[PDB]
Amino acid sequence: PQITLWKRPLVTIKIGGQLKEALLDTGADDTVIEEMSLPGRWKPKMIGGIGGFIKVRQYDQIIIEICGHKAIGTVLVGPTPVNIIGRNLLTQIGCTLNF
Amino acid sequence: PQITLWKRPLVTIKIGGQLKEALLDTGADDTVIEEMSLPGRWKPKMIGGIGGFIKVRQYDQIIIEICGHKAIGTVLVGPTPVNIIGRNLLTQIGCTLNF
Ligand SMILES: CC(C)[C@H]1Cc2cc(F)ccc2S(=O)(=O)N(C[C@@H](O)[C@H](Cc2ccccc2)NC(=O)NC(C)(C)C)C1
Ligand SMILES: [Cl-]
Ligand SMILES: [Cl-]
Ligand SMILES: [Cl-]
Repeated sequence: PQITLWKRPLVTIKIGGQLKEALLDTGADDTVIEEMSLPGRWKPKMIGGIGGFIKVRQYDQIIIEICGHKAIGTVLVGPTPVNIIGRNLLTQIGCTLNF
Repeated sequence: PQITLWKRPLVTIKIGGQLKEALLDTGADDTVIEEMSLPGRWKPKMIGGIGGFIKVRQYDQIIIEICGHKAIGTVLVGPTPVNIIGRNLLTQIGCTLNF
């Protein structure tokens, strides 16, 4: 698909047996999701955005589905104001910027 | 161009006759640049991101070139960690997400 940028590029994702709305964010290095349970081991991490840093839990090797496209990667879980799909997963679905 | 996301989508921009590096950011509604001098009057604005908010100065109708593509629009100036080209200008240069 081709997604325009007149409004926020929000998509439905499937993660940890849940459906969530998330933002396709080329400015995010990492994928960051609001509080939820994920299986497996995790370690703490600090990530910095515009307003400073937040503490998140880092889960590795998590399968996500974005627009029928399956991918696997690290997912950070914490107090993000919006669920964000970052470059670590955008690359896996073959997402590019075009102009 | 077609830009992949294996690395940050950093491009050269020109604003006020000066070259700067900035991130093409589909997750940013607005364009935010680090402290610099711009002409005219400014209006107040708050930008909320991960970690909280920053207060910025809103300048309207500013000439800005992005990777050689000319745009004229709103530029926010403030204590952002990185120069960000948001959707307001990505639409002016005809940028889309594709997969
Ligand atoms: C709608 C919200 C999502 C957006 C809110 C937002 C809205 C705007 F109008 C302008 C900027 C921003 S932002 O910069 O706060 N940001 C865009 C993101 O792409 C940032 C850009 C960035 C990169 C590096 C340092 C500072 C900012 N990345 C970002 O937040 N990355 C992590 C991994 C922390 C999620 C989130
Ligand atoms: Cl990853
Ligand atoms: Cl590729
Ligand atoms: Cl604008």
